[PDB]
Amino acid sequence: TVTLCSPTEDDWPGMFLLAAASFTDFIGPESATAWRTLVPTDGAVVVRDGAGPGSEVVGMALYMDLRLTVPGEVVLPTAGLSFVAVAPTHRRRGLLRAMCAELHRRIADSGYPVAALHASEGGIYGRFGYGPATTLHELTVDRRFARFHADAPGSSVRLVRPTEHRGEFEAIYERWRQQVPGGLLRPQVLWDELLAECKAAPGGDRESFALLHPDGYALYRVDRTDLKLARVSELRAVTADAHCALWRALIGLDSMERISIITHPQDPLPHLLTDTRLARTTWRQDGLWLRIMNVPAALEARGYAHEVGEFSTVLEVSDGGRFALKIGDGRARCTPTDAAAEIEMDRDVLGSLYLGAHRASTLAAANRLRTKDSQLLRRLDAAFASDVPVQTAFEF
Amino acid sequence: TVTLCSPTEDDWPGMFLLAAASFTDFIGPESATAWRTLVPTDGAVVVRDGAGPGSEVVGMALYMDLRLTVPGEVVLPTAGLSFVAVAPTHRRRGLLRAMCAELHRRIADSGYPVAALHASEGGIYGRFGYGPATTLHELTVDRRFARFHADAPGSSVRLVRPTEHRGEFEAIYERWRQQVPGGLLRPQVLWDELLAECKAAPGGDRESFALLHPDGYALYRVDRTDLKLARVSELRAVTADAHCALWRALIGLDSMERISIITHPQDPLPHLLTDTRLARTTWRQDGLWLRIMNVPAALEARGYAHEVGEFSTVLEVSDGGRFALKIGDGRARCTPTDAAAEIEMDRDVLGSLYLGAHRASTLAAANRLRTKDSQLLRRLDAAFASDVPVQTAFEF
Repeated sequence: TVTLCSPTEDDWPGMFLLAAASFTDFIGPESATAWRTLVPTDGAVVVRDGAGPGSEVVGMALYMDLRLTVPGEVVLPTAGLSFVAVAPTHRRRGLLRAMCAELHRRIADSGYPVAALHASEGGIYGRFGYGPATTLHELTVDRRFARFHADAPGSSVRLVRPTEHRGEFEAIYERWRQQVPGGLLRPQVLWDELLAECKAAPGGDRESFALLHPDGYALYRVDRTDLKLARVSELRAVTADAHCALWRALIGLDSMERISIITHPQDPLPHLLTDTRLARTTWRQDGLWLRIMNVPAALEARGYAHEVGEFSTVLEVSDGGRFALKIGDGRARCTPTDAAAEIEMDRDVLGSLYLGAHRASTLAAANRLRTKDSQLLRRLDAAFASDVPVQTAFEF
Repeated sequence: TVTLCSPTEDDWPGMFLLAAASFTDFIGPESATAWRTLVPTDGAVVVRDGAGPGSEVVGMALYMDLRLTVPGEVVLPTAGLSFVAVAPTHRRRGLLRAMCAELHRRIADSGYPVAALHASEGGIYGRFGYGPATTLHELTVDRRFARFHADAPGSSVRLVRPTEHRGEFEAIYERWRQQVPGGLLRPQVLWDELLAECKAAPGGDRESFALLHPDGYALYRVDRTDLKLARVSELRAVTADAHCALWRALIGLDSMERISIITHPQDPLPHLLTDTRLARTTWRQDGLWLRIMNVPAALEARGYAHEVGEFSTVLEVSDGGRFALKIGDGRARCTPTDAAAEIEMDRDVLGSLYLGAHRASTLAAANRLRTKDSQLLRRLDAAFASDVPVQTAFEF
């Protein structure tokens, strides 16, 4: 019958086929071979139908070696799940469950404190311990009315061809990803992939341009259907000045009516303008999802807010251990215990708290996180918050 | 030419006329006479074109006596601006400016620490010192897919005719408004107006129904265009249990495809469901705007987060005074000083911070508030935050 194992190079065509059929956006077998370099030996699982040769791939899943920045500018080795897929012929046969269990086992044994993914659908991954941990926020600016506020900072920005300033983009992004929770190291192979997208595609996307600043850049292109809409695919700013200067340039695209960007909830853009409504939220969705693999390792690794007095509690993760958790001076100490729990939550809830994108008090109101103490709740809220708001580095 | 003065009863027809022409959703002379009882003697200003009787009103503005809840469950007398209108024939002649100046003078002399409004546009009121202080967040739930999470609490709620349960609605709302920043006291005259809207309007809105719980209620009606959409005009919940029970009932409206509600950003609804995407944000906008009239009175009045250690700074408001600000133990002391400023911001920025809806660090990134100290920023951030997320009580 069905069997779970690590793919051979023989299994690839089957996997590419399943991938082509599962993901519209499938980047070709070629492009899939850049991401492959991020897959460790043993980072992939397939389900074959039958035993023997000529068995076909009906399930696949893999993880990539990533580096995720978490609050306090700490970088965690992170296992990024990707290309997860079950054949349309084998739904509801337990394949996803078996493949995820096997991959989590490998991820845990390998020593990753956290796993992560982007969710094709919202009701799938909670059951596997993943919680949404960043929030994608689309802003659409009607630039026809947009005027900058007297207080806004600001000729330092240049309009450039992306493919001619790779080094400058890499250096800026690299600084960006080390300072911001949600940041991911972007390897050379992914910079190759990204820069190849910049050329105009006949029957596809119009060519991309870049706005470059010593401390930030934006990549944008005119929408293919709506020609009065500019789409900002990526904007990395490491200083507030760079962020403002880049927006002055984008609002300077007089040929356009609207500029849109997928950004984060605390993007200060609306406050740069004299009319904050002009920056409309047109779309909101979960971004990066997190599964805490090792609770103590993860809790001790991140920084915590200093604006909270030292406190101690006992945290129980459903089927993930019980811990004495002490937080003070922006650090956590997290040790085994069997003392009565003061806070309980499923594993996924913890990943949702972990980068500061969700407040413990909000999850508590949903009974997703249970405690006796309201004071304890406010303290967790305050401790887990992030100085630097969490952003999403790139889908994978 | 033009003159600014307090209206007589002679001026009402002119004002009604100007009102009908300025506000589509105008409270007929009938309803306008309910809100009128909330207007204090001398709370109204008109601009007449010409002198002596026989002059038509070309400008009007007024304020109402309101009670606003701010963090720490503190209730402030608040002056609520409304029916502000300039005749389409007299735009750009300085009328709004003159009317706001005169009203602000009256509001200050009368002893209001704060003024508030709902803004018909986003680029008008900042210049007068108002900052957006709450955020309206529309959620549209596709209830065909909505399943409650195993953890969600939950019988208890009843489907009732609104008009037969006024006493119960009043008591619940009254409890609600005293506990939540943004809460407003709703006077009898406004309950009269509200319950009169519940009846089906011929050629207008459909009949309203209510879901009632001991500790919360929801008012909803089928949308008049889209008959698979239920619109929740108001949902007041005092306990998390009530909030979840009401949503189980709403998700129970099987003849509906979608339920929508205007709510706040920290609404825990998305976390009650197994798929959080199902609660889609379909719209976001500034709600209540605040003008701090008296900086020291306002800063000392509200409670601050207990999680921040005591600290002291010097706050300068552009044309609003400089103050030594000391915050500790959830309390602020705020006294005159000429010591060098550590923080500066326009008056409107302070209004946006006041209820916890906007983070100081976000306004600083936009340069709307200047300091030279990042630690000071984190502390302001943490101190001004609210334990109970800020919500919007009713438009006025």
